[PDB]
Amino acid sequence: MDPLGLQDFDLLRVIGRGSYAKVLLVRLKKTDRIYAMKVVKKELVNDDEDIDWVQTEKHVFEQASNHPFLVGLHSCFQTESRLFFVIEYVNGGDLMFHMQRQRKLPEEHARFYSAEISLALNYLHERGIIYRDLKLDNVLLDSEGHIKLTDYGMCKEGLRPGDTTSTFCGTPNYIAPEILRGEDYGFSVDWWALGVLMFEMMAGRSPFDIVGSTEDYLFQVILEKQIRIPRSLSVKAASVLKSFLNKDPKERLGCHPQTGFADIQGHPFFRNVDWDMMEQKQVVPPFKPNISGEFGLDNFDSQFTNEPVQLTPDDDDIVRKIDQSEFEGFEYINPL
Repeated sequence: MDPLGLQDFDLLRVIGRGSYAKVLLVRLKKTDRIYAMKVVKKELVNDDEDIDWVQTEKHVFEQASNHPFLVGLHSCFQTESRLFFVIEYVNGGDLMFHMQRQRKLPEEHARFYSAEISLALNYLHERGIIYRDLKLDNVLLDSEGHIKLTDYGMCKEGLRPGDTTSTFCGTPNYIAPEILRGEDYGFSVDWWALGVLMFEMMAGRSPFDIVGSTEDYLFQVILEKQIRIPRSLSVKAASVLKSFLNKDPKERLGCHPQTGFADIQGHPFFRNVDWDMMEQKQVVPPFKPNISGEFGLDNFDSQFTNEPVQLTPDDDDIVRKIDQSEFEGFEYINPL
C-alpha cells in the first residue's frame, strides 16, 4: 500500500503530444480504471521559471476540482527522468476537429458550448485563475458531448479579484487587445477569447481572417479593425459577439468587477439557458461523439495514436545532471 508509481499502470495508447508533454491512455492496475497520463521530461523543466510553471499547472489541476467542465487530476508521481500527471481521459475529440467536420454550427449548438465554457471559465476566475489559452483545440468533448477545458500550461494562478498580471501570452488569433497594447490585465482576456471562439463556431471562420486575402498584421487587425458580424447571424448573436469582442476590457461583457458573470447569464442570447441544469449536466448535448472500437481513439489525431506505446529511453548523461531536489514533494493523490 505504497503511494502510486509508474509500475502501477498499464500503458495502453499514445493519445497526444504538445510542446513539452506526451499524453498516453493508461489503466491503473489496482482499480482497473482508465485515465490519460501527461508525461513531462524533467530535462525540459529543470530551470528557474520552469519549476514555477510546473507548479502552476499542478495547482490549477487541483482547483479544476471535479468541476464538470474542466479536466481533473487523479494523481502525480515521478521517475528519475519524468513527471507524470494522471488525468481524466476525455475521448469525444475537440472543437477544432468538430468545426472542421461540421463547418459551421447552429446558434443553439454554439449557445450550449458557450454556456458550458462560460461556467468553466467563471469557476476558474472565482478561484484566482486566468486561463489564457482558450481556443478551439483546447476545448475537448467528452463521450457524451459535454465540453472540458484542457491544457493549463498558460494559466495565471493565485490572483485576487481585481488584481492583474502582465505576461504577454497566448495563441495569436485569440490574444486580447489589452495584451497587445502592453496593458496589465485580469480575467477579461478569457472573455475576449470566448468571443472569438463563439464567432468561429457560428461563422465557421475567424473574425480576423481578412489576414491572408504579417502575424504582426493580425495584431494590427485585432487592435484596429472593426469586426463585421455575418449577415446570417441572429440579432441576439450579433449582440453577444459584439459585447464579448469589445476592445475595451472595462466595457466588455463578463468583465464587470461585480456583475460580470451575471451579465453573461442575463444576456438575451443566453435567455433559454437554465444555468443550474447546464451546470449539473442535465441539458442534453446537441451532438453525441462517435466512440469507435475500444476507447474512441478515432477521435484523436492518427499522428499520435499510431506511435509505439513506450517511454523513450533516456541517456543517463543528461538525466544525471537533473537537480532532483526541486521535484521533492511532487507526488499527489486526489482526496476523493
